Amino acid sequence: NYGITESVKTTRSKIKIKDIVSDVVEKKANAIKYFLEGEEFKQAIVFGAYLSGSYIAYSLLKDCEEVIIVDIQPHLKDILFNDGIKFMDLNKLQLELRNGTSINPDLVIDLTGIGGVSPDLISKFNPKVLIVEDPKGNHDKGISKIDNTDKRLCVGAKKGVLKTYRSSKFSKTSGTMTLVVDIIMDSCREINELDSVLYTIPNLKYFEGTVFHEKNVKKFLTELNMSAITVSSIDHVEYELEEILSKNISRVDSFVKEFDKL
Amino acid sequence: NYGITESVKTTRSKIKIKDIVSDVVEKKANAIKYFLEGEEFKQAIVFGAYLSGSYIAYSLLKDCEEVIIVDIQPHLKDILFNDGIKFMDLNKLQLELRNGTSINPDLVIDLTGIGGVSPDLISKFNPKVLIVEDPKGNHDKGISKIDNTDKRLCVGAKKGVLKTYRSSKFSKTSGTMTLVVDIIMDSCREINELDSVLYTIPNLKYFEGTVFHEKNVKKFLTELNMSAITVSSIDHVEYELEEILSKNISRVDSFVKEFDK
Amino acid sequence: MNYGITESVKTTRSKIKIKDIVSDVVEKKANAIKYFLEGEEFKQAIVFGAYLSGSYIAYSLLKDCEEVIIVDIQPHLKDILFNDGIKFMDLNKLQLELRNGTSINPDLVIDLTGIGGVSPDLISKFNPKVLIVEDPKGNHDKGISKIDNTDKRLCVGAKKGVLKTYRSSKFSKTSGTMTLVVDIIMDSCREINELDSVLYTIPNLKYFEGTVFHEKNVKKFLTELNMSAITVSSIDHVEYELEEILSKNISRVDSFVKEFDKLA
Amino acid sequence: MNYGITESVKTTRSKIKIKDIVSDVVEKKANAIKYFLEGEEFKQAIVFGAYLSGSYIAYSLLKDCEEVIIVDIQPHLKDILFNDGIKFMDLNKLQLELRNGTSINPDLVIDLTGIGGVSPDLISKFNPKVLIVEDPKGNHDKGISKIDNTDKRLCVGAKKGVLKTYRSSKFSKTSGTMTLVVDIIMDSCREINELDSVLYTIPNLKYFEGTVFHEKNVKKFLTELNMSAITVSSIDHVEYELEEILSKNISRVDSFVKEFD
Ligand SMILES: Nc1ncnc2c1ncn2[C@@H]1O[C@H](CSCC[C@H](N)C(=O)O)[C@@H](O)[C@H]1O
Ligand SMILES: Nc1ncnc2c1ncn2[C@@H]1O[C@H](CSCC[C@H](N)C(=O)O)[C@@H](O)[C@H]1O
Ligand SMILES: Nc1ncnc2c1ncn2[C@@H]1O[C@H](CSCC[C@H](N)C(=O)O)[C@@H](O)[C@H]1O
Ligand SMILES: Nc1ncnc2c1ncn2[C@@H]1O[C@H](CSCC[C@H](N)C(=O)O)[C@@H](O)[C@H]1O
Ligand SMILES: Cc1c(O)cc(O)nc1CC(=O)O
Ligand SMILES: Cc1c(O)cc(O)nc1CC(=O)O
Ligand SMILES: O=C(O)C/C=N/C(=O)/C=C/O
Ligand SMILES: [Li+]
Ligand SMILES: [Li+]
Repeated sequence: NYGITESVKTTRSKIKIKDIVSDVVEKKANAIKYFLEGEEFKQAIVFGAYLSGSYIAYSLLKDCEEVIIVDIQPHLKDILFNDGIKFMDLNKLQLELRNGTSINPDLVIDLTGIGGVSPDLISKFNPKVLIVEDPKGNHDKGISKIDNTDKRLCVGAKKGVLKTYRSSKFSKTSGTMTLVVDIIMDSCREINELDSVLYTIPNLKYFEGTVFHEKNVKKFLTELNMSAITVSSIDHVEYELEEILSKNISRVDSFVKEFDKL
Repeated sequence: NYGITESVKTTRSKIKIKDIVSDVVEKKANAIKYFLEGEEFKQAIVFGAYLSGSYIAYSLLKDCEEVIIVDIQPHLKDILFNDGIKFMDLNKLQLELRNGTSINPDLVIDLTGIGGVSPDLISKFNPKVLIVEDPKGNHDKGISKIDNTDKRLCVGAKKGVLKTYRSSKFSKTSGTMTLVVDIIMDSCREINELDSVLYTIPNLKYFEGTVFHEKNVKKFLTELNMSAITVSSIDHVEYELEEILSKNISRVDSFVKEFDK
Repeated sequence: MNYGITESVKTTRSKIKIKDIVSDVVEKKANAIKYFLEGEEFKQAIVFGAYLSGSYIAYSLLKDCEEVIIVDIQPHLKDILFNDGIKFMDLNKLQLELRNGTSINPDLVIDLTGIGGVSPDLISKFNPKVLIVEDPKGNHDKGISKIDNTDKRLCVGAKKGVLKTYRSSKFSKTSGTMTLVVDIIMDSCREINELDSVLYTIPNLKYFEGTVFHEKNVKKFLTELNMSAITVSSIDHVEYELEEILSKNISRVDSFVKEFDKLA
Repeated sequence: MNYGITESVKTTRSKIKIKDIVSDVVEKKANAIKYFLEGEEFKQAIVFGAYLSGSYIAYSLLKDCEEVIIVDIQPHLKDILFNDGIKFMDLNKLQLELRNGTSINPDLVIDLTGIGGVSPDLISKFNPKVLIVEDPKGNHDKGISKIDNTDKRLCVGAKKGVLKTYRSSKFSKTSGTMTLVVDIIMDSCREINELDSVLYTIPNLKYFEGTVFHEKNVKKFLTELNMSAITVSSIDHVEYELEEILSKNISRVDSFVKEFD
């Protein structure tokens, strides 16, 4: 707990990266839960296992008789933590749609965001409820150009767009990873201004690469166990360290906006 | 070079953490070089091997017949990269001073900063030149309270204080590590505002722990070989990434202020 | 460009004036509406909300709209119109002309009033070809989101659009012209202050809104806008970077009308 | 508070006025000098630089100094003295009295003129017990460092001190009262804007310095300082947080005299 000498303290935050991830994904799951108003479903299909998809699918098990996660990456089966959730890779779903009858969801949720599922694939369903996650955060022309959320809202008797922002703060996307990074970065900025702090370390890395380039979910989850922030200071900063992090986590606001249509 | 899909790019900065470290330590070494005005010395003693001390000691070999690094941590002998530099731990030095004649430096440089060498030990020398690195950066009451740089300027015919700041930007200390962290953090914030960037990763960790808690200099040097920043974006940002990092490195200004009398 | 307290320090006032930033923002909003309207011609356009972009937006409609009427709840805002080609009606005069007469039947309705503005009830009294409602929400804020009712105002019109205005890469709480101008200037000041040799950086800001709505003096308000956005104290020349930073922040404003789909 | 454009939006003017922030800052500088002087009494104090902290600092010296004189190169700055117990001299009148008369022989000299101010040559004409020079440098800026000559002004006096003023954890380019007031208000505005329900946040700023030095109108300047520092447009009440944020940023100002050995 000392640094280079006993004159300096090293403090690692109690809040871990996985704790921030958990808070964000829980907010998204609760936003969906609120939108669905306790409606029960026979078959839910959720596109996009990483990063919030896993927990969102878990949260649907109560009111959905069957919950299926679909991901173009077969190795993301490893990111599911409950066995009640069925996993299908995109080729398996598309095959089952073409030469089968078992796929006819009354709830469809697209969490894939930028460069994700095609409106054509969504158009193959006729659910009671369709939710599309809007990957756009605050304004960025380049991201707006590549977004096609509105084109994906092409089926369903009830339609919603899942939005996630940080109150009073700028983030480029609504993605769980983006929000976690931005929470940590903003927290570091304020922590560094605490009296006696020498420097403030965000324990960040390109976690996305661990999942999608190394294709190592186990390692990714281990990486999330790290303290979010490590601080070097002369005086104790334990309590303010957690207070600043928790405050920035609390700014995340997730909600489904109903999209009107007949 | 793609991310989750081919619609998103992943870009790793060409500038590595060690490159930023190198730039900062070079500025400190050059600040000392300028202050010394080409004066030649028989024996230089540098306190504090980590983080700039190693290169600073190297830079003194030209004009100093003997250059000795002293560190309270014996394992920091591993952070010296030239064989021309002699290493002594604090115990070995303090003993050679009491019952020896081999230690009589005409150049003394204290790079230890916060919680470092005592003024009592500095007072045991009588060099031509004394340089003390001021660990204080911009204003912080807690850091000012523990600093005793001025009390260490107690010997030497010529006295100087090595200061390092970032032009127009706030940093809590002049330490190489602090400056590298702050360069990367400020660069990340500006990079994130580039059009089409989704998020911006500073490839940071508690490197100091690797050196002083794990006592693994080799691992530490390996950790520095990492790209400073990794970006997720829709469009190419390769050149802007380097421009922003380079600009923030260039804000570092290191200089020795002469302490009169 | 002059000296400060002594000739060792320079005082630089920006060439860009507050009114120039206002102009650029209101022009972007007007052009967003223009693009949405796709050259359609209209017999009668009614624009709710004269301040701050309404005056110019209404003027920009004159080309394709035979008659353009600005409606504002504040009668003194008649003073904020550019010329006589736009008709001004206070809210009371409109609501009376709606009840007694046939002269009010717009085929284009634009609501620019934003927070606490026109009621969905009043909008529902029209049956235009096109309805545009300005969304006052900027980036995320719970308190502003809670008081906004933009979606409830989109209750008439064969074609419906929502006018949105944000700053690329930067946070603003609303899309209001005033908010955006303030934030442009504030973000510019923070970057200008970091220029080498700057001592301090003054945003030439005040509560301009009060001049319009509390003092009720539009002429004074327009005079207040005819002032350099920023004044800088520095050792060295900063005139060029000063304008470049302001111009860059102005260019981040992005205004567009998002079509609100309604098949029925 | 009052309503804004409609009764759905509120307008809040801060209770803290610009003049209150000025007062707090100049008081901190005066107390820094007070602490440095350790209750020593003086026969004649000369303070160079009436604007902006000089007026109050001179007032604060009346207690322990039999005579207090403010010297300014601008004769109209006699108007910024609020106490008649303080004597005013323009620079010409002083230099003439130094060359011919004998009435000028201060035992306390304080130079508050900072950038482009009094010359070391003029300071060298005195032989006080105590010399204090205000260091105008704030945090690091190369252009400002290059024009500063504070150290060259510390050329007389049995006891020498440098008056420094910084903001804890925050960046300011100078120690000037005006710079600090501006930066306090600007940093407060940034944080206030992030309060829930705030639409926009107005710093009630203008180029006050011009009112004093270009319009040469101290009366108007003092009236200009009698405005709320910040005006906020918001949906919900923010009055409590508005004052707390301003007060917090004021409290970051730290002024102290460093003894020059
Ligand atoms: N066409 C497609 N069909 C199914 N899954 C897809 C897809 N394209 C991408 N995906 C998956 O969807 C995810 C995209 S990343 C989604 C991140 C999410 N918005 C969050 O906040 O966490 C990845 O798991 C990716 O493998
Ligand atoms: N009393 C002492 N004698 C010698 N070395 C000491 C010491 N106290 C601390 N040290 C060493 O001095 C260094 C302190 S860290 C110095 C950081 C430096 N300012 C920079 O910018 O890189 C460490 O290597 C530590 O082990
Ligand atoms: N019910 C109503 N009818 C007509 N005008 C109204 C109104 N309520 C408010 N207004 C007017 O609408 C304007 C609100 S301020 C609108 C700001 C605008 N969004 C911009 O970006 O500039 C004011 O001129 C106000 O007087
Ligand atoms: N050579 C000189 N002799 C006397 N006064 C001078 C001078 N040069 C400048 N001045 C005066 O000194 C002041 C410089 S401004 C000083 C600001 C001060 N540091 C603060 O914190 O408020 C002005 O009043 C100016 O008129
Ligand atoms: C939001 C998002 C996305 O929809 C697609 C992608 O490749 N990356 C991100 C960023 C993130 O995951 O945070
Ligand atoms: C500090 C200072 C100064 O010494 C000289 C000058 O012209 N301007 C300033 C800035 C200020 O007054 O804040
Ligand atoms: O005008 C602004 O920028 C802020 C908003 N003020 C309001 O009262 C209503 C806006 O729609
Ligand atoms: Li020598
Ligand atoms: Li952008």
